[PDB]
Amino acid sequence: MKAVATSPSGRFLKFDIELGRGAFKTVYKGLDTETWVEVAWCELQDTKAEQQRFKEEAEMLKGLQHPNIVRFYDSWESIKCIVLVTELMTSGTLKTYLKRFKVMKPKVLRSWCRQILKGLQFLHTRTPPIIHRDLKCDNIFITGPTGSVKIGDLGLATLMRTSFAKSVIGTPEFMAPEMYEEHYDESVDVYAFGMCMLEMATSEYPYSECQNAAQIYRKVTSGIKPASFNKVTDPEVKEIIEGCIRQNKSERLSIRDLLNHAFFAEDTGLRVE
Ligand SMILES: Nc1ncnc2c1ncn2[C@@H]1O[C@H](COP(=O)(O)OP(=O)(O)NP(=O)(O)O)[C@@H](O)[C@H]1O
Ligand SMILES: [Mg+2]
Ligand SMILES: [Mg+2]
Repeated sequence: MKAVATSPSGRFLKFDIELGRGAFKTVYKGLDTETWVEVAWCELQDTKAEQQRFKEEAEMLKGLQHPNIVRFYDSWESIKCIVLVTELMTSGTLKTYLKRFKVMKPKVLRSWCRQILKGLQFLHTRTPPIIHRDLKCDNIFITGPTGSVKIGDLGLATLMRTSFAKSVIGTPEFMAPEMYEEHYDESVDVYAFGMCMLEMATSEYPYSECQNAAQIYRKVTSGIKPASFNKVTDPEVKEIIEGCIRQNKSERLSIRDLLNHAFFAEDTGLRVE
């Protein structure tokens, strides 16, 4: 198996083995010549100010270390495309887990949600803060051993140097209504986490009844909840989801409110008043 590309630092190789393909990202099999452990050689679809901004953001993502965040090895612009090297995750995501077991056990849902919340609190407390802008169950990877989860797919993330981000990107099912207004903050990762928790409690894509991305845009910007919202059996999970997907960003719960919620700590014994 001869390698077909090499990272600029000379550390990572690319193999012509496609593992997955999405709307803008193709996952190849890569190798870390320092350790000979395989990595993920991901290739994404690509002014000078944005190019210089890109070099600084990659250097900060390159320095992140947190047990609930996939390691960001390197990234650069190639020849028309953006290469992104991260950990080759091989235990499946929370989407493949939901697509397999259909029902997620309540204790499993809370344990993984708390780790996701700790992963989001890490990005939001960086200097400058980092918005994921693409949180969903397929960007949350199960890690061995002990089955801890890490947030990955930082290809759409931004460092918050100003007060607000503007670019309208992400996955429509998980995008906050103010994202289409080109003026939003880190509250969109809470909104997407509300849809992640909705996906884990219903085991389907939110707004699956919509025909395309425009219908999702029309419903969300009108303050209409997805049809799977009223299918949530656990009232505690339903109220938390409602507290995250609120149409007004200023009314939504915060990460600290979620991390301190009495729901994510009920696995200490019986449910008592
Ligand atoms: N780091 C990774 N390690 C292993 N498999 C991965 C990794 N990242 C993505 N994949 C797989 O590759 C598939 C395609 O990647 P994906 O991230 O869906 O592309 P994308 O749609 O362009 N970006 P996204 O917005 O997250 O869907 C996913 O469904 C995963 O199964
Ligand atoms: Mg995808
Ligand atoms: Mg992904």
